[PDB]
Amino acid sequence: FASKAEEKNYYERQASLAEFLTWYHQQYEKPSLTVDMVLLCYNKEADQLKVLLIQRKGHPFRNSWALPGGFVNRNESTEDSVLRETKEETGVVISQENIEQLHSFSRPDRDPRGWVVTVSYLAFIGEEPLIAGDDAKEVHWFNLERHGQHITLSHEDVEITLDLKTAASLGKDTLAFDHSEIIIKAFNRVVDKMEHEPQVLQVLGKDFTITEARKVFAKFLGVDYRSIDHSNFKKAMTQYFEELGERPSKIYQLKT
Amino acid sequence: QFASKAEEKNYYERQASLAEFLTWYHQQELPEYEKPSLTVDMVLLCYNKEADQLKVLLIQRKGHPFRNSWALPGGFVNRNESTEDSVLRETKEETGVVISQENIEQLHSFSRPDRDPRGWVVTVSYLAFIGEEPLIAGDDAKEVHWFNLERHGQHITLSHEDVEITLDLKTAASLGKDTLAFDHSEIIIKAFNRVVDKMEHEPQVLQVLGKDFTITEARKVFAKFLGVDYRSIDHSNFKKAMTQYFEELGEPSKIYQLK
Repeated sequence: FASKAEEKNYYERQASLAEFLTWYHQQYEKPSLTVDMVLLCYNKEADQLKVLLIQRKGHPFRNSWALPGGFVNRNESTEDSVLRETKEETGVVISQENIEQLHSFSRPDRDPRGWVVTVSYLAFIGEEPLIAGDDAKEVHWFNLERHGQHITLSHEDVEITLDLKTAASLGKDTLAFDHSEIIIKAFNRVVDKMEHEPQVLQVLGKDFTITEARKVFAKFLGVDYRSIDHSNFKKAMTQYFEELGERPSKIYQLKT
Repeated sequence: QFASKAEEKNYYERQASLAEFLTWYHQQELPEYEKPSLTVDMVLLCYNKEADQLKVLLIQRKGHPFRNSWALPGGFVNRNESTEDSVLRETKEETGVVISQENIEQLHSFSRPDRDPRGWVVTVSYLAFIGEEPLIAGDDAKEVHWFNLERHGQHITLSHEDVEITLDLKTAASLGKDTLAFDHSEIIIKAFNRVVDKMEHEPQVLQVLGKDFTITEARKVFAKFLGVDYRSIDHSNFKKAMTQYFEELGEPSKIYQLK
């Protein structure tokens, strides 16, 4: 060959596949590839919808809260990495039945250290898992609630407020990277899906009563659960449930 | 000054401003690890009214991997570009079609570790509903065509001339003469099922109808995705269930746009 491409043209257009791949491997820039997870649980005893956050110790975004997540390994899909990273983080075994790919975040400077693309996922964890204390990391299941077009993620005196329409983060307590966009994407995804695909009810664990399911919907709607008519709820939603069994209240499971 | 490597790095992470963090950070010898190539692929759907034909744009690849196979248009994202920017640039370079950001939606990212014979390659796919534009091949496309797309039960067929690609809507199994490059059969099935899943409560797909439409046209689009005769979708029940997403004006039947 007389130069660079060339060369490029012969291997792509005339050579055999094997011959192409050999030349290809012997030699565009590449991003770091990660996953981030909006892990949702429900605490039946507090009647609280919760989402996991970890404070960064830790420039960039020192003292901002971040979603859990991590690097995708070469031999796994991002779905595989979510199952692995969630187990590492929380100790809970989920399957892909428990996750939903949300959106890929790729603003070239989203991480100012270098080129990092993330594939974000919602995952429904069941009951709130315990965290054994560790001063090396600030990690809590934050209460999640909604008022009108805003959501609040709180833990003690930490209060994070997000606009569901703009993704704007409104208080002194902040989220890292583009995690506020990820979190509202996840919230709005559940809101727009749940009436006709209530996967979100897996936050109730292995079974649920209709009233429990109504409480979950109320949290995402930003209303008092007493204001959701129980009967019209039951009627609309029961085509998605399978009766398990049970003074004793009737229990259900999602069908699939 | 420092002392140890450990002391230096947490002074910059934990004490320094962001500013100095970031000035210090970019001058460091960063440990190396494997990274994927990042690509984008685009599912362009239109609808011909006279023909009652859903169509999907495919290109015939001129270079390896999958030389001469039909494929979605797509390509490598550059470091200084979001995937959104990149898919719009690749679609234009490869097909001649100009779409705006507001008119694409991200569909799904495919990351199966062996989906590309080049090695670790991850794709962010996109979906858009557009007119049946004139097409011009870019250099890497031997041909570019609007393929006829038809649903038959749980299968869809993409056809152009003697090319025939038939996909199973539940397994992405490929039953036809021709086989899509890469994992593009999975991507087309994902796009097709996403529209079926969304159109009843978010009818963005009616964009293929071009800014105004009757209830009969909307029914005909819905039936092409459902794989039924439009006449089996009651006009009066459809008018009532869907109007909430509609506008427009009149008229000796009514014209609507999406709102």
